[PDB]
Amino acid sequence: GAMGIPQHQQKHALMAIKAVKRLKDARPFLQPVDPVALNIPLYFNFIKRPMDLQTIERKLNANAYETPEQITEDFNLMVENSAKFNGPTAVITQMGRNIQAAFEKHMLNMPAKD
Repeated sequence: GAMGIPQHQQKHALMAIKAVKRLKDARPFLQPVDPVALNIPLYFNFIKRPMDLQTIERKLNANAYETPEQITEDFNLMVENSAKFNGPTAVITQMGRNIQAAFEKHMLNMPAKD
């Protein structure tokens, strides 16, 4: 329909995800957490709603976000999941905070809808 964010906003967010993916600090966040391959079997006992950068990109490409703020909601979910599972001051979480700060700066430059 016409309820997903329009192309200019979609493309700006896709650019921001591309940019974040060039940060080496994004490496833990590039793909969904696989608790078997990573041997962290309790992951889904703590994490109800997993999120990662590829999933955000896929949702952008599927025109599934209704507002730019919903993209930020998913990004914050991704990093808060790490804070809960790995810990607020764990290396992975702090790498998440670093990419989150960069993402926020790009999201401040989102073009207006109209």
